Amino acid sequence: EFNILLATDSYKVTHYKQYPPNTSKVYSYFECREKKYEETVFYGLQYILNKYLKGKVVTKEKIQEAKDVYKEHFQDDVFNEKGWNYILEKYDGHLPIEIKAVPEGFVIPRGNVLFTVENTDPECYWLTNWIETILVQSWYPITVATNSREQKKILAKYLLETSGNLDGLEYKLHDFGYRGVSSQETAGIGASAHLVNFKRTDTVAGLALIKKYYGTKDPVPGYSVPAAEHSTITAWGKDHEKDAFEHIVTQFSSVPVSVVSDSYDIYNACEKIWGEDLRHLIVSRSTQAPLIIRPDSGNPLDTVLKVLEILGKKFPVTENSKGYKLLPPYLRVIQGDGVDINTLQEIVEGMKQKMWSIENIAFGSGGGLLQKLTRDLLNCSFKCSYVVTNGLGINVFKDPVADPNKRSKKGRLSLHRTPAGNFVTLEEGKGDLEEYGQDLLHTVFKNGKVTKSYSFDEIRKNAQLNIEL
Amino acid sequence: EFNILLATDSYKVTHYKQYPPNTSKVYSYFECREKKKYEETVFYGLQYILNKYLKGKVVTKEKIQEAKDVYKEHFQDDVFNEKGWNYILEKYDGHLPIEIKAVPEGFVIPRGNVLFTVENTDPECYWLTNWIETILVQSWYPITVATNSREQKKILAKYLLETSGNLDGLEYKLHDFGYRGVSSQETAGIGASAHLVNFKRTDTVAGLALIKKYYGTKDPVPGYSVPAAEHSTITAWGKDHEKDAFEHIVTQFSSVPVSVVSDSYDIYNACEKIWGEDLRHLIVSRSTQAPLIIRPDSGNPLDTVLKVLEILGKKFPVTENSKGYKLLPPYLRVIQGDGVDINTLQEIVEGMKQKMWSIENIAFGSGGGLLQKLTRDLLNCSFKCSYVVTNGLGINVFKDPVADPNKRSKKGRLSLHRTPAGNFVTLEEGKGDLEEYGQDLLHTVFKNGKVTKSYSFDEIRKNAQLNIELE
Repeated sequence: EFNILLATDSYKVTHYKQYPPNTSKVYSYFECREKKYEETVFYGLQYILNKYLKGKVVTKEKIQEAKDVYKEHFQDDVFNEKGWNYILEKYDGHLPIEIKAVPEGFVIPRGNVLFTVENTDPECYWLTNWIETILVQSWYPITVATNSREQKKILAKYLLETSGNLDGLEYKLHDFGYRGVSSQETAGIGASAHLVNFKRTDTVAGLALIKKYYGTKDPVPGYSVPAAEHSTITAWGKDHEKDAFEHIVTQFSSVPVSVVSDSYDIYNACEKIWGEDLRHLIVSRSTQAPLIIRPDSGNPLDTVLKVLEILGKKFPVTENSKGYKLLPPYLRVIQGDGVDINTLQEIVEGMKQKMWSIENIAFGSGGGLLQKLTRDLLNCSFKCSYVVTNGLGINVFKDPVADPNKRSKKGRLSLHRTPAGNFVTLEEGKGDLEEYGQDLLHTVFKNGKVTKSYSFDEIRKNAQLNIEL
Repeated sequence: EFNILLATDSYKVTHYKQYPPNTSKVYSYFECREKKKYEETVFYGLQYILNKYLKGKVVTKEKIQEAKDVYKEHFQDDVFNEKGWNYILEKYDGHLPIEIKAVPEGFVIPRGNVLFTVENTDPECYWLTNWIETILVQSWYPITVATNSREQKKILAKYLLETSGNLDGLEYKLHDFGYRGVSSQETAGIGASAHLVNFKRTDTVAGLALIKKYYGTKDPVPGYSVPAAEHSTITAWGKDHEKDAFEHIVTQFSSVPVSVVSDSYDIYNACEKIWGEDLRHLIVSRSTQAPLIIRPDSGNPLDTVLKVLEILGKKFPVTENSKGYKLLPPYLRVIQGDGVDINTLQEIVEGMKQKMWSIENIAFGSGGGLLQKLTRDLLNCSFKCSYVVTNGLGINVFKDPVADPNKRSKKGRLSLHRTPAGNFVTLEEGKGDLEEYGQDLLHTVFKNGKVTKSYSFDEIRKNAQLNIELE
């Protein structure tokens, strides 16, 4: 069972002894610090609040467990047993913490306050930063959602330019990341974050998380389609690749089906097997049930371009209203190898230069979508900005001489709309001067209760692209 | 509750309809594929997965119906092998009819070798071997963390040996700071445990419980920490009271090691004037078992470490050790815990050696670099089908993409052996059966729902030792 007393960085166990004597309040905030990625999608805090922070999170057993572990871990007795007991006895184990946050799905420029944390009981001054570690992990869903959305911007731009519209945009980036992430829990969180922007996923874990923690009007937030993997082709034997293809497309004759075509020779598969031997099984398919040819090796751009050129000569290609080449509607391509935001950009621009519509293509991304991301990408950071000691409030901050980029904000913070309709973060409690209207943060957690929440539908609406709006 | 029927890549739900008819066996294997450096990998983490997710009654009526309901909406189609899953439930009381054989955990194996294999034990369950690919492949993560951590240990060992003449304290020189920088609580536990294969310092507490539950140590705990400040415990005193914060903290922790972050405003002022003059009397009186550990946390990591040492070396009594390298007094040490990964670690210790500073003086903290900035393609961790039986005939299968020879996979039934020179070789096409290469190093670790062989965390550590530690 999860124990919040054991879910922090070890050194934080010793911090209650380090703050100034008679400190009654510790107030801290999270931002994606300013230094590509000029704006971030706020997503994921609600999951953390519900799964880990709400309700009775302290018991006698959990306190004893943490005491016993930390005694051995530090080779010394430094654990604040009394402080945790206070929370157990006074609040029935509910955390005396208040969290204010921007609404989930909101798209906010870097360097703005996204959420704040403060203790609601003076005895629990130490609790604010105890939970830094668990709250800071919000960096991951924020970062997946943001990087996913930046890829949606690229796709929308090139789809609009080559086809004249955005039809199918939300199906153009398919999460293949389940095997390439670091755990089952990460799989669910990361997939859910991708689904803020798109509707295609093979990472099943994301569905249950969304259903449990957020909710959608639709039965599921994300979809997949039948597809082969290398084993369902190669198992037929090296001389029987054609037999494999035929069986598979016949088994899935009236739904879309993706068939990995590079087990031995992608160019042969496209030109000779699909393009000649099995062509009669492709040209007979429904617009609602295309074959999706899937290359999976080689230089992604060169391979996509060559596959398209091959198919373009074996199948009837049309020219859309924008002047770009379009495969017949029973035939599409998916590139699911080596795709990240950079190579995605390179492929669509390369297609555009060769006059191929982005209609023709979809992308699968795994490690690039859900794993190859760190807290440094958006400088996701949690810092103390305000304390009260001896009944006096002090605005606090860091400002390292050798890195002004690491300077933190001072005092009590609030988020506001500017006269031009942008966001601004006011420091030093200046939000109280009421020169900038109401604070846009909302209380989302207070004294063990989740006080405000968002459906996955409203998160999606908040996260929409300008061009979509 | 966890449902194994919902723990695969979506497309795998459709694969039972795609294999050749009359297929009774699907046999697959995992390797860290060679790539035309990380030449050897630590095999670690499978036991966690076997116990947490694969063993026992993992199929129930309710889990089957749950999966059916989800996949109906997810695919907008009824494709789902309910009969296949029902069979496992009825015939095996929901235990997976799978055999997994694996190299012992902790083993250090060169790239391009079989590390584990997977096959179905019942012909009806040919589809199940690759169903569980997704969950098993996630073993890439503890493998890669353990491997990358160990490679950093090699660098530390080489430089510690060169600059000091021994390896004392080597296991305490890389401290896991990664808890907040990983993607989830579960990941934190797994990654932290992987680091602890090589080292003993961690703030990622989640790793301890995982190890205790799934592996076990003779010692009460596998990993340790020491009291340390963060910026909040310094800055809360106010900008003009950094010295008061330092004093309060070192006095609170006067008899144990304590790390104090010293760059809140001006790291160089802090070292030279605050530690080096104002509070010097509190530092020089400390025990060798309770040093002050000064922590810079910003600026160019190499440049800053060198300047911190230069400053401290002129405020404190420095000795020259038997190797000719400078050494701070035993009550004073430094930890660089910002921007550390395997590359910057190498650059720092090399820069230190150039400036004649012993590696004894320094320790490292690594967070994102240690537990998060790693992917499955770092070691090309990969799971492929190499053997099937169709119509009673075994056939050796593989992929071999024309444009990428590096993605070619192995053929047939596999086994891992010692070579005459003591190295490793993976035999293909069932050639291990010729018995020309002594015993298969793969052991059955899972069979029909039961974990059949387990390793303690102590055995794993012994297996993962550096050669230099052995010598």
